[PDB]
This record gives sequence, C-alpha cells and structure tokens, in this order.
Amino acid sequence: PKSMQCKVILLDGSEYTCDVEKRSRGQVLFDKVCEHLNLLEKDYFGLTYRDAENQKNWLDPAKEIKKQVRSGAWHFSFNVKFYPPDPAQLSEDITRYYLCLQLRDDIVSGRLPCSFVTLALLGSYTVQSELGDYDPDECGSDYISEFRFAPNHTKELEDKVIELHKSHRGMTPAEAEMHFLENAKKLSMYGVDLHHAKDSEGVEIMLGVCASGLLIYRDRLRINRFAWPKVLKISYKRNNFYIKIRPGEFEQFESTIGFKLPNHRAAKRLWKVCVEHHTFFRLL
Ligand SMILES: Cc1ccc(CS(N)(=O)=O)cc1F
Repeated sequence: PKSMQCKVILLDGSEYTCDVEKRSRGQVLFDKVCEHLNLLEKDYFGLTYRDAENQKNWLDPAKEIKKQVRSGAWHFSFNVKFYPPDPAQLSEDITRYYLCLQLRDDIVSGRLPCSFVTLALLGSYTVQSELGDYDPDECGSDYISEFRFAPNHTKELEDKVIELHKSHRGMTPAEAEMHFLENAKKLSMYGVDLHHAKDSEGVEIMLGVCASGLLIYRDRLRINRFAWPKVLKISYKRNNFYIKIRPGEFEQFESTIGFKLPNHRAAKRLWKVCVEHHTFFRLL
C-alpha cells in the first residue's frame, strides 16, 4: 500500500502531518484530522486546498483526494464549512471553540466586517478565554496584545479590548467563547460565503451563500434576498450560473436570474456550495 503525506493547517495556525493511502477519499483524511482535534460534531467542518490560481476549494469527502488536488501539493486547511446559525445549540464546548478560532480569522482577514466596538468586545472575550481574569501586571498604559483582533490594529482598539476585559472577571473559557459567538452570530456577514459575478447586463455584483439562502448584493440600497424555500432550482452551464425563483403573488411562472462567473470552474464551485448549503438548510 503506497501512502501520501498530508499537511493540514489547523485553526490555531499549527500544522498536522499524517499519511493516507494514495487512492484515499477525502473522508479518510478528514476523519484523521477530526480524531487529532477530538472533534465529534464533524459535519460543520471540512478541508480546503489551494489550486494554481491559489483559490480555496472544499475537499469533497466522497471523492479521491488525488482526483481533486490533481497536480498540486497535498496541503490542506481545516475550516468551518457550515456556520451554525445558533452556536448555543451545538452539543460540545470543543465545537464552539473551533468555531471561535475560525471566526477570529474571518475577522482579522476582513471577510467578516465588524464595528470598532464589536472588534473590541470579541477581542475582550478571546483574551478572557485565552488568559483568564484581567491582570494589570502584564498590561501597562502602552500594552499591545499578542492576539490579532482586527484587519487594522490601533492603540484605541487595544485600549478598548483591555477596558472590556476588566469587566469579564471570573468568566471561564467556555462562557467567554459562548459570549463571543452570541455577538458574532448577529453580524450581517456571519456565515456568508461571497462570490464575484456579473448580472445579465454585465454589472459586477457579489453573490452570498449562507444557511438562510442566497443574497444578490447589487449596491448599498439594493440587496436581493432569496430564502432557500424560494429557490426552486440551481444550475451552471459554461461560465453561467442560474437560479430559478418561485413565482411571487403577482407572478404566473417562476423567474430565472442569470449570472456570469469568471470561468467554468468558478461557476461549478458556486453551484456546489449552493447545493451543499441548501442541504444544510433542509436539515435545520
Ligand atoms: C451538514 C451537517 C450535518 C450534521 C451536522 C451535525 S454534526 N453531525 O456535525 O453533529 C452538522 C452539519 F453541518
């Protein structure tokens, strides 16, 4: 049996290395990573890899790893795939912990936009979880945390994290993580996967995929929302992605909305994440 070495970037930034038989399906590697992480609520999560364009792709657990990575390195990341709309309802604290680590990267990266006060509040719960009770000894008027909290760090943000951290005395890591999630879950881009596209007139839009449905972000005043029940059918053809929407009270037949993606691969990727999130929705 010939085995391929796999390297997985974990959500704490560390690297897990293991071997799988070269013809292994994704699920084999994923099971090894989740056992390493002591994770039981596995189906919220998945592995990604980067292709030659350095675009992220979900490793399909049902398909051979080699038919997905193809010419690329067997290098993966462990990530949240399905963001729980209600993290309080997860059965295990360790699940909420990994979701916190993913969200911290969502924030620092700018994928999850956040007001100054939300950045500071989330940062304060992370510090409480990571270091425990506020200690003046390792925090002078000039203090700067090791923790990355935001896409752009300022002294004013560091000071506000410390002010809020003082208020959390006696909070355990599980409690601070639950508070972090109660706040993060409310953010307008929580669990939203954004895809670049053009509408049928060639105007640049963003399509967002999430547990509740599909968003068409046209401009700040114009954001079309289609809850999953309103979506009859999804499809891709060449560089085009189509959604069929149930007729409204003033409609006789369904409507079709068409979108132009950059390339055939970007259309197929969008279709697959839509199908997957639609199934997640049907499980809620
Ligand atoms: C798709 C999907 C199914 C089930 C669960 C719950 S679990 N098995 O992780 O505890 C999460 C999911 F995201």
